[PDB]
Amino acid sequence: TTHTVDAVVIGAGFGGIYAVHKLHHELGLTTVGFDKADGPGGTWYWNRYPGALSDTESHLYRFSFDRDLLQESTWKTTYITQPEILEYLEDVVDRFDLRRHFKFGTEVTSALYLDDENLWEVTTDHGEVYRAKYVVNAVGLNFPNLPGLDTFEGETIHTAAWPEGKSLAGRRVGVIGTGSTGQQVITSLAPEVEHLTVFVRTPQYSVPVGNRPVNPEQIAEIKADYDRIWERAKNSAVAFGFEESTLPAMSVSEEERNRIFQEAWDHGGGFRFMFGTFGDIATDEAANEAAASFIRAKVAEIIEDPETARKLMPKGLFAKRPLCDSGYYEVYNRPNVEAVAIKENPIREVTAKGVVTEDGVLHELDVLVFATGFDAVDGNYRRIEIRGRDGLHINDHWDGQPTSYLGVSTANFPNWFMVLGPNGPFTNLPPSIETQVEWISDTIGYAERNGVRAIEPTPEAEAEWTETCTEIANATLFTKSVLFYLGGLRNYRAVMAEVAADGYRGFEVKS
Ligand SMILES: Cc1cc2nc3c(=O)[nH]c(=O)nc-3n(C[C@H](O)[C@H](O)[C@H](O)COP(=O)(O)OP(=O)(O)OC[C@H]3O[C@@H](n4cnc5c(N)ncnc54)[C@H](O)[C@@H]3O)c2cc1C
Ligand SMILES: NC(=O)c1ccc[n+]([C@@H]2O[C@H](COP(=O)([O-])OP(=O)(O)OC[C@H]3O[C@@H](n4cnc5c(N)ncnc54)[C@H](OP(=O)(O)O)[C@@H]3O)[C@@H](O)[C@H]2O)c1
Repeated sequence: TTHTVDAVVIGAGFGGIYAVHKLHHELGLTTVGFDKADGPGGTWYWNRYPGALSDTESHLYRFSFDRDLLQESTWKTTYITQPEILEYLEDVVDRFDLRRHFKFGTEVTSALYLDDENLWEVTTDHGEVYRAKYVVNAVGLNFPNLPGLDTFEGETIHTAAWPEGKSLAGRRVGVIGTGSTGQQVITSLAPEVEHLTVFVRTPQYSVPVGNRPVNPEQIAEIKADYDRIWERAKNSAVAFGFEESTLPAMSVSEEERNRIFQEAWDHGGGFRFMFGTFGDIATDEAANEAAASFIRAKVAEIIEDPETARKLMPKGLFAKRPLCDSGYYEVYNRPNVEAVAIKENPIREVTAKGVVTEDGVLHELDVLVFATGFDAVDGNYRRIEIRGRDGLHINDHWDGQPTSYLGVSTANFPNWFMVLGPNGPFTNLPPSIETQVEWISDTIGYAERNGVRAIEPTPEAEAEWTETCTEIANATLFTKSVLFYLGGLRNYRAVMAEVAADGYRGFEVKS
């Protein structure tokens, strides 16, 4: 059974929800949405592990496009939890009636271009087939081979498939992984579990998030100033709601530096620490080191036991998405929390009763939690039968690193777009999702008005875009993995407006 539509939107997180709203309400296109999830919410649908929390502040982790909605939504704390965000995204879907454009619990399994007809032939896992003029892919994004893993008699849980309402209260838990998800899950588990063992491979740099109850209504004061808030964020590099400093770290005294660091520490927020204090933490070695040493002193001060402190001490460049936490380091002071540094004491095997390390101790567990991420990020592209012009498979097109033109498109796949594809901005992401979806929507409307049959980037333009992302990246310390565009949102937005205004420079446009 075969349906013919104007647009397919794959995914129902922030990106897919807005794409469907744009393509249907603005453009008047027959548009169908899909998601494996049973509901909208995307990453916030799947991720229900304890202590799930935004690193963007509450008032800015949301859409900006609707003024009334912005005046309507509420929240409890300065930062927003998974249940609050998910119910927000459910409210967005209800607000604009997008529910009836979505097929939930429905996986897209093939998207094939039809060269002679100029259409995409897209099929689900219930064998329905959609013939579409445009595809918008807002698809978003790992089990450590551990010997004897399935010998384990307790529960094994990955962070990304946390069984609904499962509590670990009163259990013996092991946590493997100390990324953003690891730290949250660890801070949240420490108070409730009978015992907790963390297996840390790379300890990370992390600052206080400063997640505070919000004042009766000084939600009101932000709501009264929302147009300015969003205009500023749109006109900044990372759109996290503070002035991004230009002040070189090493051009003030030791005591001013410490003072400025301390005030960011106490206010909290990860990007604020990296980009709100000074302007060169990411591009100058001594500045980076200075921010690095500050955090390490914090760690040395907070963790009382010298040996525990040592295992948790972050080292090297403070040059990965700045982490922020709700008392992560302090957790290691509790008598039922234990850290194992697996670089120096590797995991030997898992057995019925728990994890055995190379020192030959059995860490008896009831539950093993993997906060170990997913294998790949481009996997929602690589796992689908996606074929563009001349039957060229996406995996063969991206025979190396995945590429894009402008973060939203790629050679050989006409009328096929990406929300947060490779080589795109690195930012508080909803305002970048909006930028991309707005532009993709503008583009699709343009094609409709102008009897365009196919639009796709040139290999030159795409390759020039990669060179552009690689130049900007090489100026930063984040080099020394995937290539973001690191010019910031303002720059990115100008790049996008310019391309559209200059009549889609870099794109081949068949009519
Ligand atoms: C715990 C956590 C906290 C985060 N907090 C922040 C934050 O504070 N600030 C920030 O800027 N970013 C944050 N992020 C990143 C987050 O990914 C983005 O902010 C944004 O929510 C992603 O939206 P999305 O629409 O691009 O992708 P997603 O939300 O991942 O949605 C993609 C959808 O694609 C679906 N899908 C994939 N393939 C198929 C297919 N073949 N068929 C059907 N459906 C498919 C998936 O099921 C998923 O529902 C966080 C991420 C995590 C994991
Ligand atoms: N969308 C994008 O463009 C983009 C770009 C970059 C990153 N991301 C990531 O998406 C992630 C969400 O997932 P997450 O935080 O749960 O995972 P994560 O950031 O990949 O971190 C996984 C943690 O588990 C550890 N780990 C991984 N494999 C291990 C193993 N085999 N044995 C022991 N430890 C292991 C890692 O340690 P090590 O540090 O030693 O490996 C790390 O501490 C974000 O954290 C974000 O960084 C997205």
